[PDB]
Amino acid sequence: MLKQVEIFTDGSCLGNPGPGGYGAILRYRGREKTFSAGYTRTTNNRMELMAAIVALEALKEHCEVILSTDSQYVRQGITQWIHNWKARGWKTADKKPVKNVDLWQRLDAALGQHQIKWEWVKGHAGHPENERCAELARAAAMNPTLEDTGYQVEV
Ligand SMILES: [Mn+2]
Repeated sequence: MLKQVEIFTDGSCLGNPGPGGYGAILRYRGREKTFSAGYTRTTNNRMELMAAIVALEALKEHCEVILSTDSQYVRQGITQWIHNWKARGWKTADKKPVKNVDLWQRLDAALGQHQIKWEWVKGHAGHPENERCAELARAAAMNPTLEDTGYQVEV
């Protein structure tokens, strides 16, 4: 509905897989809600999905949200894969579970509850908020306190 909100999100990881973190800022009429956490072993992709997911789920009513992120991964999937998955039953052409299906589905459910406008940022053109989120993410990744139970260990 109405009620405007601005969300900034970033994800960080030290390896692949390695300790990682996310950072997100929920802003409404000047007020800011900050989010972040570190995980002992995760991926950059998953943190980037986790940042968007946490912020959105923090919303308790239909909102017009402008989602700002530097993630190429999140971008490709919102504009290139999400549609095919939905029509293919969250399965890859050759019928087979997509990577991070747990987070993509949960993020898609998150997006459904609001009218979203994506603001993709490239290189040095992101706002000051996109960098606070990066500091939060990198800080969390250096002091992880949680396990990413949904990550299928690939190594
Ligand atoms: Mn980043």
